Amino acid sequence: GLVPRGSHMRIALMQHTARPLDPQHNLDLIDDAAARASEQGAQLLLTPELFGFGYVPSQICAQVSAEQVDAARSRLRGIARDRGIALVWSLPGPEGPEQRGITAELADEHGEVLASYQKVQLYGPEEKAAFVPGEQPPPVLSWGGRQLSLLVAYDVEFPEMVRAAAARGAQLVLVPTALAGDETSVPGILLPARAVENGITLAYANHCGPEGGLVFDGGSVVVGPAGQPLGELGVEPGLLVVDLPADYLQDRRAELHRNWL
Amino acid sequence: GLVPRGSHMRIALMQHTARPLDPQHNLDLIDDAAARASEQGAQLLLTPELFGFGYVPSQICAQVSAEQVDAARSRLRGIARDRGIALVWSLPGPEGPEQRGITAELADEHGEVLASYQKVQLYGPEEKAAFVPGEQPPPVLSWGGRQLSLLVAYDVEFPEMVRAAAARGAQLVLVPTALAGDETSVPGILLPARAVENGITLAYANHCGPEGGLVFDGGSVVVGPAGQPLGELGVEPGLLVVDLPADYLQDRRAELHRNWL
Repeated sequence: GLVPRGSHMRIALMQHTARPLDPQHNLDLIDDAAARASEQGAQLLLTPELFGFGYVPSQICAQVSAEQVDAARSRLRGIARDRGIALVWSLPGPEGPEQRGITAELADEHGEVLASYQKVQLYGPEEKAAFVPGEQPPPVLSWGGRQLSLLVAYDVEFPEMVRAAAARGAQLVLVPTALAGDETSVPGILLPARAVENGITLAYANHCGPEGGLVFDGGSVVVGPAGQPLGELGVEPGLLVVDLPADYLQDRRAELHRNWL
Repeated sequence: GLVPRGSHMRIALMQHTARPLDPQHNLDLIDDAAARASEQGAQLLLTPELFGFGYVPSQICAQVSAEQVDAARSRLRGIARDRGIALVWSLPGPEGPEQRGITAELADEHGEVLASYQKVQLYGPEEKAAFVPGEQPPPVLSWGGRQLSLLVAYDVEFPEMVRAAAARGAQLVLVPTALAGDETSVPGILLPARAVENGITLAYANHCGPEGGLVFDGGSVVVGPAGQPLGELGVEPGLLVVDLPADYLQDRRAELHRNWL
C-alpha cells in the first residue's frame, strides 16, 4: 500500500529461478525486479546468492572468467543507478577462478558500492572446491536510517556469524541465499532465533524452482526481532515488499565465550 | 509405556511450584518426583532452577546460609541414592552468601556427584545482586551411553553457551530453568534452534504456577536434534517422561568466530 505512518524503510526481496551460465537472462530478471520494487516504493532490493550466473559452483569455477564476473558486476551497478534503488547482489569475487570466493555487495541508488563481503562459511564440497572462504567479519554500515549488514546463505545458520554482525551494531542483516532440499528448519527454526537472540531483523532472499540440478525451496522471508515473519513467499517466483517499523548483546560474557568455542 | 526397542535412555523432567524458603516442602516434592520417575523406568530426573529454596534470589542472598544449602544438598544426594535414580538439581553454590553462584549438579543413582556447574549468564539485576556469575565452561561427561552436559536457565538463550557444551562433545544438555512472564520465544523459538544448530537434544525443566511473586510458565520440554519436541508439558505440575532414541560443529570457522564476538 501507501508508505505507512510509522515507517521510513521499505525493502524488497527478489525470489526467482536463474538459468545457469546465462548472465544476460539472469541480470534481465534482476533489472525487472529492481524496476518493480522501485515502482512499489521500495528503497532497496535484495537478490539471491550467485543469481547472475546461477547457483552452479563447479561450473562457475570451470567456465566463468574474471572478466565475465566484472561485466556482470558493472551491469548490476548500472541497474542500481538506472532503476534508482539500492541493490544487494551476490557474485563470485573479482580475483581469478582459483582465488575468489562468493560475495555479496550493496550498491546505493546511485550505483556506487557501499560495502562488500566474502562468504565465510562455504556449504559442502562443491562450494569448497570452487571458492575460497572469506576471512573478514560482516560489514556494518548506516543506510536509510539503520545499520545494515551482509551475510551469505549458510553463514546465517551459524549463530556466531549473526552475532559478529550484531556486535558491530547491525540492525538489519541482508542475506542472499540458495537453499534447496525442502530445508524447512532454516527459515522455520534458525532464522527466527537469529533475530530474537540478537534483537535484529533479517531478510533472506532465495532462489526457487528448477535450477542447476536442484529445485530451490523459495520461502524468502523477512523476520523481525520477535522472530515473526513480517512477510514471506511460497515456492514460486515473486517480489516480497515489506515496510520495516532480554539484553543479550550486553549480557553475553563474550570474553569467556571466545575461549570456549 | 514399556521401554521401546530402539532406546536405552529414558529421562524425566519435574515441573512444579516451589514454596519460597521452605526446603523441606520443596525437597519432599523432588523426592516424590524421583520415586515416580523411577517407577516409570526413568534413569535420570531433571528438576528446576533453585527449586529447593524457591526462585527467590534476593531472599536466598539475605536469608539462606551456607549450612542450610549444604543440608539441602545432602538431602538431594540422599534422594538420588534412596530412589535409585540420577538427579540433576540446582541450588545456590557452597560458599558464603556473598561469594556463591547458582549451580546445577548431577548425582548418579548411587548418590555421588558426577559433575557440577555454576551459571555463567545471570538474568537481571536481582540475580546479579544475589549471586556471583560462573567463569568455567559447561562440563561434559559420559553417563548412560551418551555425553551429558549442564547449563542453567538464561545460559541456554546464548548460542555461545550451548556451542561451548557441544564443542566439548555434549549430546544431551540438561537445563534446570525458572522462566516466567509468558516468555513463549524461549521454548518455542530459541530451544529448537539450539538443538538444530548443534545437532543435540536439550531438556528444559521449569517451575510452573505462583511462586515468589511470579507465575511461572511451565512448558517444560525435551527437544531433539531436528528441533521438534519429544515431549512437552503445559502450565500445571507434571512429570514428563521421554525415551531418547549440515555438520555445523565441524564447519564452523571457530578461529575466526572467536575474534569476532
